[PDB]
Amino acid sequence: GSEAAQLLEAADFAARKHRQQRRKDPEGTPYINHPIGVARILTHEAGITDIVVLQAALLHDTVEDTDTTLDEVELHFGAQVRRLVEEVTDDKTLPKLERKRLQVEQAPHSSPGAKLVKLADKLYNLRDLNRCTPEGWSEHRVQEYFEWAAQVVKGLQGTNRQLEEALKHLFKQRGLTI
Amino acid sequence: GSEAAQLLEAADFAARKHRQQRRKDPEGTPYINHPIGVARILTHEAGITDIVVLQAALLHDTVEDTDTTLDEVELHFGAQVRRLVEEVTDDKTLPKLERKRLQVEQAPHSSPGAKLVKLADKLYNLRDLNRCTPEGWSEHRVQEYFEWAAQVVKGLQGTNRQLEEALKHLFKQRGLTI
Ligand SMILES: [Mn+2]
Ligand SMILES: [Mn+2]
Repeated sequence: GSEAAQLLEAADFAARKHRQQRRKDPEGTPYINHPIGVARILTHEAGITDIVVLQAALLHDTVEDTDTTLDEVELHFGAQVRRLVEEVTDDKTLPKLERKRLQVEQAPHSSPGAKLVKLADKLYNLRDLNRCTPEGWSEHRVQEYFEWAAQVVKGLQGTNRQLEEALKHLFKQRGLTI
Repeated sequence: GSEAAQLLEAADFAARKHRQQRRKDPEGTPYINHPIGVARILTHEAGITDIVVLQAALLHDTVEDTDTTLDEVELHFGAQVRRLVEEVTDDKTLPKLERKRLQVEQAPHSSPGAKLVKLADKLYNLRDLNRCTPEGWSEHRVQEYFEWAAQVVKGLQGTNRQLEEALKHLFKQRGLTI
């Protein structure tokens, strides 16, 4: 009913599903901080106000890494949100390398909404990598992540000038172009 | 900027400040889940849409338990929010028993916004206690909390029918009236 209630519903849902999950930083930061930050990037830097998109950002990793079904997502947020979540859900049954290939291949075919979420997700992760190296990650692994990230972003271009410029800038710092 | 951006700003701010904090439940759930749950109570059950009140709910424990100053809160959310946060910040320099006494005495003198946050905070904590006994907590300590909570809520009455009825019901189950 309310825009405020809608956002809190998604945040709460995500917080509960990710309650046992943590990031790979030395402090093992609560995972929920990530979805929240991704959504925030969209409102503050991308100027996104579409509630459907913001909810998908908050829930973008729920079906992927937690005990959540597509039906459950549609039940609480509608088919529009569920569909976006589908587009941003990696297939965890595939080898890591294969998943990376899929993201690159699927990038251009994503809906505008999914492209926004994918862009914000990448921006949050690159900034986080620049801020702190994940536990057990070599510098080569970080650079590798950026290289792969570039492959994906190139397919998401023409969606949001603010996010793309920010991403392009961070990529340039590591010798990567668009 | 926008209602969406405003909620996410508070959510993000609180998530970062509470990143190292955890609830007292067995699994040690990320503390951020509590403020998110309190604000959600306000939108979903109390029907609150006032962005200022919802932000205060999300930040209700920031100055109290984290490295956050009143000025920092005002800087990011304005004086209105900082004021509400002030009203809901317990003095951690006081012995626990004194803090409990303070909340009881202060209840009736709180502003409408502050009474809403206090009511939602209590409802979340009572439900949580009914759902799971905190680690190292005896059943008598659980009951003690309810008795104390009843004293505080009695002074917050006449603010929101939905929250007050819910609280009244939970209190009655444990032999406590209003
Ligand atoms: Mn993500
Ligand atoms: Mn609280």
